[PDB]
Amino acid sequence: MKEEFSYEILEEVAVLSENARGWRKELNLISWNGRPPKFDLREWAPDHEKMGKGITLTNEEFAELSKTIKSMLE
Amino acid sequence: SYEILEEVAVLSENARGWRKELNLISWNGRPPKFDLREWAPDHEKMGKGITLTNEEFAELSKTIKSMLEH
Repeated sequence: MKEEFSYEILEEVAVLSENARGWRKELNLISWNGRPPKFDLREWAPDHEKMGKGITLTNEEFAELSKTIKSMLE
Repeated sequence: SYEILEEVAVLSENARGWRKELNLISWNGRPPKFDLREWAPDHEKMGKGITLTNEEFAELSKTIKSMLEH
């Protein structure tokens, strides 16, 4: 509970923050239910037992986010 | 309630007009935060998205930095 999340999370890419209850805002690469993998930015309970609110990035959005973050860093 | 202080980038585009955008947003007049979210045309309506603190956005930029190489 949930070993389902463990299967869907393909790569844990970044932990952005953690709160006093152990929840973390995370960038992960995720396949929801066998769908094409996507980057996912979202709050997760301590052992990924439950997810909170967040957003998925299609690969086109993630490249645009990435081109932006790069040029916006020199 | 909220104010968009800068529109930093549009990541994606709807057929129905909606865009996924990275913006700087001040909530209730507090210092702005980066915000990744879906917006209807003209920002007429706010959709689903997520706010990032300064520390969260810094870690994200560093991570993305690595994935390039730096």
